[PDB]
Amino acid sequence: SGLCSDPAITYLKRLGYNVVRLPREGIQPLHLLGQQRGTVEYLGSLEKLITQPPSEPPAITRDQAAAGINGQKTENLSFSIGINILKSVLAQFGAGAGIEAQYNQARKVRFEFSNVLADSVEPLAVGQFLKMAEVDADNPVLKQYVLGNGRLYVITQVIKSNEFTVAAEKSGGGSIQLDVPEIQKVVGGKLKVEASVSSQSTVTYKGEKQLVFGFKCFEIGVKNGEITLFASQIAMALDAAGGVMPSDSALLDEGGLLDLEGF
Repeated sequence: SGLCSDPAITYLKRLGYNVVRLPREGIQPLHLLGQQRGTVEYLGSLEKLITQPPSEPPAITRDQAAAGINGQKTENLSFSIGINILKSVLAQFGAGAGIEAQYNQARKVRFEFSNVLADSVEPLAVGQFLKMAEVDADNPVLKQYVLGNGRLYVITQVIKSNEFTVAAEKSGGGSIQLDVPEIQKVVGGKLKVEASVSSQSTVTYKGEKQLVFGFKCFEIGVKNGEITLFASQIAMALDAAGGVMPSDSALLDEGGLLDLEGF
């Protein structure tokens, strides 16, 4: 935990998204998160709990444009903060190491979102699927979370992109000349590196994978005698709240960026 305040994070959390410290390809709707003693662990597929489905599963709608998130920018980040983000995002795209050496003149870097897509299930359909399941009485997820000391959440929506844009500045805001051919040689062929038509120092990195950088989830528990999906903040079942609002999804790291274990 800790405080990481940024306009881009604030916007995404207001939409209801957890924002992860480390964007990752493997984060999916209908996957489970286990929370115990602070730490959130990525558990994997909902079928670890629902070993025999009661019905067709909630359909996943894929690749919906998120035009409100597109164009969102972070603050102008001090190098120590911004370069660790750039390094780790490029690593997750499979880039070769060494991007920091190409940005050694940068005092500040700012990120811009583009090409953001959402994959989603309908939370109320997940809630129906959960409450109608016949879970085995000895199922390990049931016993450790639903009837145990952990807290379980199910992911209902992810936001992802295969690209991002970095603007860089020198001290005082001075323009910087970046060696784009060298940057390309550093990250390798799995990335396409291109400067902006209007700014030599603004560079877009495009990979071959979609990295999830935010997700919505809802807590699983027991109410009305059944396994229940809850609105966040009496504990209220999601299907009793009146629609599903941005504020109903659970934010697991309210102050900052969410760490995920299990990868």
